[PDB]
Amino acid sequence: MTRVTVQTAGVHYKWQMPDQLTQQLRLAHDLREDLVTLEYEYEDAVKAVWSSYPAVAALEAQVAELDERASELASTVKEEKSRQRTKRPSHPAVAQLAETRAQLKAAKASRREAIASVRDEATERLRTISDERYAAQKQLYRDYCTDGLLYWATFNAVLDHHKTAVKRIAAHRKQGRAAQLRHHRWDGTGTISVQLQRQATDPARTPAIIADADTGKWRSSLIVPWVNPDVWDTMDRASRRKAGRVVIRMRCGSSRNPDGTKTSEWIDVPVQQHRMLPADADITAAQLTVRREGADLRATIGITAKIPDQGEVDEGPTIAVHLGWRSSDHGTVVATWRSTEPLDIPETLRGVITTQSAERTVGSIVVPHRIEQRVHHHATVASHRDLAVDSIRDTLVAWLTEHGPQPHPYDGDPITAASVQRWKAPRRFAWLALQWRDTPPPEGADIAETLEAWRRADKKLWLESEHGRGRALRHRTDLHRQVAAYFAGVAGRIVVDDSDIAQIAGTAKHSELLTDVDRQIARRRAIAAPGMLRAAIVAAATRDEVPTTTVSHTGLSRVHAACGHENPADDRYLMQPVLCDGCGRTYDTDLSATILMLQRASAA
RNA sequence: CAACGCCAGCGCGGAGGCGUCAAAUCCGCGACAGUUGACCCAACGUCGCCGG
DNA sequence: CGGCGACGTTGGGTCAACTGAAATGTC
DNA sequence: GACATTTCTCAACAAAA
Repeated sequence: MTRVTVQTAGVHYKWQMPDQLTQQLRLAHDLREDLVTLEYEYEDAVKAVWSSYPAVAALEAQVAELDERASELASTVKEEKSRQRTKRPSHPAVAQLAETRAQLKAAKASRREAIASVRDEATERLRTISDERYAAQKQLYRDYCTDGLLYWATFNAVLDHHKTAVKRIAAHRKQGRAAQLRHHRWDGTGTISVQLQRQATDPARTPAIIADADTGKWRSSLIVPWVNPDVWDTMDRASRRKAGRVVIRMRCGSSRNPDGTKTSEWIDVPVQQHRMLPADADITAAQLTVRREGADLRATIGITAKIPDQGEVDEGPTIAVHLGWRSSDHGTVVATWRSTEPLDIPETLRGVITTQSAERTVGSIVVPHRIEQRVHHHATVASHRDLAVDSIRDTLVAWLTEHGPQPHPYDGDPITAASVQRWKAPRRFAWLALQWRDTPPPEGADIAETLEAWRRADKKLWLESEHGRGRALRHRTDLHRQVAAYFAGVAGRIVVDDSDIAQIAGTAKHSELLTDVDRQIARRRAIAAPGMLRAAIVAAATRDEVPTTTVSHTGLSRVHAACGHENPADDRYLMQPVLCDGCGRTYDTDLSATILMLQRASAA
């Protein structure tokens, strides 16, 4: 009942998404954008109420002056970086910018302290602004739900997700980091929701109750076919394939009657099921998420449920997994592991999980070299796509300047040689090619033929690139989850450090390395995705109730476990092995990190 | 011709098809907790500065 | 040609909050 | 009255540009 899971079923690809589903997705999108605009108009009001007090106004003026000076100096140092191919300008502007940034930071802290001091005096005004936002959200509910064909479950899902997002943005900006809500362009993707409410004195929302299409207490919302997993797992793969092809009925939301009223509307999505929830689970909700890859729009419906815990374990080795992104002969070495007891690696994972020695107590995890090649092919083909888009932009501009401006078929802004010359995305060229293939403009036959030829070629290349790279990335994640499943299956405890890979990626610009080498390293880290491997290991260990421990990452790479000495940062950590200063031994950083990891785990 | 992508969730492997205004599904194995937003990075195209 | 940077578009990698039900007003 | 929908809200403090 603590442990939440999500059972995902994959909607049939031949399913033509009904107009109701797309209208609901668009309503959810528009609602999110309206909430974003409400947040912008709330931040403006709160900034104004802060600026009302004169002390904060003076501090903000000082901050603005320092901002202007710092912007000038930063432009200067960027110019110097361009002039001196060094990434470290060596100009007086560098020290000037450092001092100006420190003074600006102190000014911002002074303003923040003044705000904190004056907060209690402005408590009523802040409360009123918050009340205005909340009442605007209630009116948004009435606009979209009471009168607006958006199912209240989708509205509540979007509003709860947005409120969580604004809470996390406020928390991020409490720590002093850039964080602000952004808009997104409608893409045909999104999610709709159904909340199954269980009041007091109601039966548990078990899969058998939900599957009961005739008398189930939640027929009006959701109907998910269900086989008992005891029966389900026994049968063949083909039998499960055929028996999982079932329709799920969701409550999509209202539709507008010609008389001006609403009529409830359900969708019957034909989904392929592969796995069933436990008969003890409480089905909390359901979501139909529409995602896009290439030109293709796919859909998956996930039934969220709460499962009881099956009891912790205490029989197995302790395993320490230390993350990395070192290139190697066989592939990126994502992580190195070491165990207190020897491990028998399954033959299917022989390449992926490698052991250094016959003791088999220490080894590494290797992303295959083929995944890297299959991801690099995407860049190879995006080169062709963008060259082709540039060529068709040239042709369109040439034809337009020969034959003058052409009226838009139905677009508000007429297409002209200038606007086409300023078009960037291939979306616009595809849209024009579609609009013109049917109804070419005056003397537009040749240009429409070329436009459609380009759009055919580009769509083919787009599908191939996006699908190839997506399949390669999901193969990588499949390998990550195979490794995580193995470890959570054998391990009695799993040791992971709390090393924020997000910070590692962000601060890589200060690497004192050539930016090309920084970009090679960051591309490798992205392709191997160590943070995904660690998250998978932690998740698999949590599901199987295998205990996990987190050790501080401070000193893991520098400190030599045998030496006990923290080597300096310029000890050639990029290459291996690294020479310890304390004893002059060429120790390996990965093995030492794992050893200190196990030590710090046991000490805790 | 191949390669690449698609063909009842996802990945790997095999058979048979389709070439995007398309098609067609079938079989074995493994894993599977997902939605959101924020941030960062990368790729690609065009360009600028400096240097060989 | 390579080092440094701008612009724009497109998409992925990391980290984390969350996964509810009482009250109310209909048919 | 059994069922579907409305409702509830705790809060500031962001960076390069």
